[PDB]
Amino acid sequence: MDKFRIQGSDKPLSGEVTISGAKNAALPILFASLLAEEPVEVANVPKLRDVDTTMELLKRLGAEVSRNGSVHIDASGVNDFCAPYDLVKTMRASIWALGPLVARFGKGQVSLPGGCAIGARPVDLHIHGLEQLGATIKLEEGYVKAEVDGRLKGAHIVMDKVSVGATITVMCAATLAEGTTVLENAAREPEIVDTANFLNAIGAKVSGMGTDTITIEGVERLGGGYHEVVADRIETGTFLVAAAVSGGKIVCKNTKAHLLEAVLAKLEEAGADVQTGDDWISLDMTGRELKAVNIRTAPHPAFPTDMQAQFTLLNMMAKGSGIITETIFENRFMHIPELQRMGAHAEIEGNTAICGDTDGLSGAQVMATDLRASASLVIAGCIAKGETIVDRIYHIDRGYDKIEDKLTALGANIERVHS
Ligand SMILES: CC(=O)N[C@H]1[C@@H](OP(=O)(O)OP(=O)(O)OC[C@H]2O[C@@H](n3ccc(=O)[nH]c3=O)[C@H](O)[C@@H]2O)O[C@H](CO)[C@@H](O)[C@@H]1O
Ligand SMILES: *[C@H](C)[C@H](O)P(=O)(O)O
Repeated sequence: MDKFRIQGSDKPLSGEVTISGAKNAALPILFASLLAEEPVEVANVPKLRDVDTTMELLKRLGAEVSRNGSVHIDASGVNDFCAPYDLVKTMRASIWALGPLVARFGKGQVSLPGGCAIGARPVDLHIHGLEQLGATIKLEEGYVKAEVDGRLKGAHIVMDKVSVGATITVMCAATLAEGTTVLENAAREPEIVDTANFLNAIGAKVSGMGTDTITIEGVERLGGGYHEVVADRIETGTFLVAAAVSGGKIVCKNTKAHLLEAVLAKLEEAGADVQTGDDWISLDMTGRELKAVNIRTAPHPAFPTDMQAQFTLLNMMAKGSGIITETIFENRFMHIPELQRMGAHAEIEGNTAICGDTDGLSGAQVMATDLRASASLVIAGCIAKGETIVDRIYHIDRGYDKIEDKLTALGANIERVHS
């Protein structure tokens, strides 16, 4: 059990970071490569334990996989169709294997994900999406088992609710169905756009991505090809917040402002000087007062739930109260009790956190529990007085490529410690 040991400072975090490819685009694209009959190259793939878990599932199902800068997949030989209980419990994104397997091979099993602390996370929309495409699905011994006789069939699918995951499941599966799929009330996240762009690079016909209505005209087989994953907008946001809450200046390279306009506008609302270029974003906080903002999480292009913990920290440190309402995962406030151990002030009322003022943080032992809660704990440790120990940081390594190297380059004192 790795830990982060952090020596806090009042010196601003400043300098440059180079942004990695989006975890949340890399993962679905890797599962979508289960559709592909010829070799695939996915470039700009972050080095994350979820990418490792994905590669290990891909290999288990029969694809030949290897990596470094790119990930290389030869899925021609896929010859197994189960995502085991052990693998799904380590990462629920493995649910994405169900769609391509059933659409390509007419059969697939994926363990049904268990409980998650951040809120109810059912997969009813994924199942119902596949049923509308012609799948027969049953639950048996904790397994979602899907079958179709022959090919899936294009259907008009109106999603009950906006879901990123379920959008990816029906979109990817629709690429191999006979005829046309119209997916209505689709999620508009950039990683949906990136996956659809990847499906097109491999021979699919997906249009409307980035809109509330995606059109997929199915083909018999997908080929292979090349695709460079979009930059991680949430890693981008995270470093920009690091700069803002510490009063520093940072340039995030290999990223793009169009992926996080909501976060950028709020960082300006919070008093930061945000500038952008062709593939960079900079924030300057030097000589500027941090003011609290109100935030309401919602689907893209609104402010992202994946930035909410990071902005709870910002508001906590900023002058003023700041109200954060979570409409996506109504219980994603596990970082708050940990931050309160460091002397942060906030009240939690239902799905609303009201962030107070504090004079400053004070290092303590705190525990990572989910990806973004962790990142906010690491950042707080960098700005607290004294030594913070963040335990169970394997959570962070699921979602960030060597965050401690990138923070070190911005002037942080952070050590990865083993046991
Ligand atoms: C691996 C990955 O890409 N994960 C991201 C993805 O997760 P994920 O794809 O699970 O998130 P969804 O957009 O599907 O979920 C949004 C809401 O819809 C609900 N829901 C979802 C599916 C379903 O079948 N039924 C249902 O009720 C969920 O409980 C949640 O409250 O989008 C989230 C919202 O931006 C991000 O926080 C995650 O980092
Ligand atoms: C729900 C279970 C959370 O996302 P995880 O960090 O446990 O995967």
